[PDB]
Amino acid sequence: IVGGYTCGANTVPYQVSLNSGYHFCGGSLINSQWVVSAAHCYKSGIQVRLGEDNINVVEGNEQFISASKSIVHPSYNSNTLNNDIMLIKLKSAASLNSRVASISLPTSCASAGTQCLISGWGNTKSSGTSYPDVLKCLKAPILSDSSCKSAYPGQITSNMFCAGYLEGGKDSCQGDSGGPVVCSGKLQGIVSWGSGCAQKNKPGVYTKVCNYVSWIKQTIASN
Ligand SMILES: *[O-]C1=C(C2=[C][C]=[C][C]=[C]2)[C]=[C][C]=C1C1=NC2=[C]C(C([N])=[N+])=[C][C]=C2[N]1
Ligand SMILES: [Ca+2]
Repeated sequence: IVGGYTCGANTVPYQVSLNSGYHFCGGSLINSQWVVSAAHCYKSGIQVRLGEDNINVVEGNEQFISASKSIVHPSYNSNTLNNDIMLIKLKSAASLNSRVASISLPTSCASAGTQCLISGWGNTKSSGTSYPDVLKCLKAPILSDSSCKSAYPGQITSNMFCAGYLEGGKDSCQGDSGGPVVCSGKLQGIVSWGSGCAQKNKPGVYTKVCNYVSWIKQTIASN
């Protein structure tokens, strides 16, 4: 997260770190046995780490569970990152409490202007690589569709939205992909891509979760 602040230990209890010897993406807990992340964060050997804050120290509250299966959206396009969503099922269920809780899926899409919280252990520099130890947060709004499309002509589909600041300075960055964008207590986005981090007029693009709720629901119901 570039230009964000330290969330404070376990203040984002639905945030998960996907680990394969190190942290490579974030994700969101939506129920006791399922996480939602981004399709390009797919790999085998994923351990989902819950109740974290410093990802390099065991501080207590952590639950480490292995993924039983990951489901990449079938129409995921790696060249356009259209449909960049993935569901990970956990081997056993997580123990929910005040430090590990899930987040509700939206019933309606959010409107431009809506302010949301984006979190993650990603890079904090736009020009360089500095990965933090504890979780970072950034409050950013959803932009209108015309600004998004005017920033990324020909690269935004209806399953994507831009959120951020056009003046630059604040944005999600690498290490944040897969993580959440929660607005009014509903998961409205997943960190998907961007051009650099915190650059001027190049806001971050997020996968539009309101467009996948029936799919998340039906897939989870059948697996
Ligand atoms: O996410 C990502 C990755 C990556 C590839 C494959 C698996 C896991 C991660 C590699 C490089 C960069 C990124 C990435 N860049 C980026 C930029 C923004 C932004 N500027 N808003 C958000 C999220 C990411 N991820
Ligand atoms: Ca830790």
